[PDB]
Amino acid sequence: MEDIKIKEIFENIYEVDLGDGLKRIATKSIVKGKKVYDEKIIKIGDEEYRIWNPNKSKLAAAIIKGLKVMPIKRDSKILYLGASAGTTPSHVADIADKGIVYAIEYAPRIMRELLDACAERENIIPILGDANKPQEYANIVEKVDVIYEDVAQPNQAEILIKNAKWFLKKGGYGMIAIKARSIDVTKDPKEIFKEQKEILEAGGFKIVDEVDIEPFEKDHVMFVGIWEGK
Repeated sequence: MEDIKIKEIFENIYEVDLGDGLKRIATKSIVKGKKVYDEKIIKIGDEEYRIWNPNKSKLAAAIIKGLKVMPIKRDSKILYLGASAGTTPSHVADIADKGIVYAIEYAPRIMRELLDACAERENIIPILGDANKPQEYANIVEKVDVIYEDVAQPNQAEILIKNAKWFLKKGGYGMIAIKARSIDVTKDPKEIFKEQKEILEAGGFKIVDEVDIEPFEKDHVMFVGIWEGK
């Protein structure tokens, strides 16, 4: 065997070095004795570190590929937008163990799956809604520190902007995973990303990070920006 090392990176996120040269990350589970999506676990005493698979989570992919700005902290209140079976939301809940995660889902069947996977993670608050109509859930979602978006639609950028106006604190952050082909099927992805970056900046964001999650997802880029205002 080789020396093993688990060290904290960012805030409440862990780098796992098994000594084989492969980059690995994990989160400290808030619901011990449970596997959300059959992920690998490193149990040290009572703590359980859940291996965060980049092939199953775009956020993990972004971190593995070099994300330097990770605004989600332990006490962060985050607005999660996008279809999910519980993978990324479970890890975000582990990180923000002293915070809250509002999960917006349109389809009852998706919310059903999310509810089964994030069962005992009580800091995750499910909200059946349409991200394109943020005013409908404005009496539930309090001002947030971070908005994480993963919706493969042509209007994904305006959706982030619309939700930022409604819920994002000034100085807060917007994290958005953009699938180029979900916006345009003809243009060059490089040009599509450039135009999307401009739309976000024109919308009120100052782009502070950009990560090509290339191996794990083709023609997908994670954008991170600070919300300045209107």
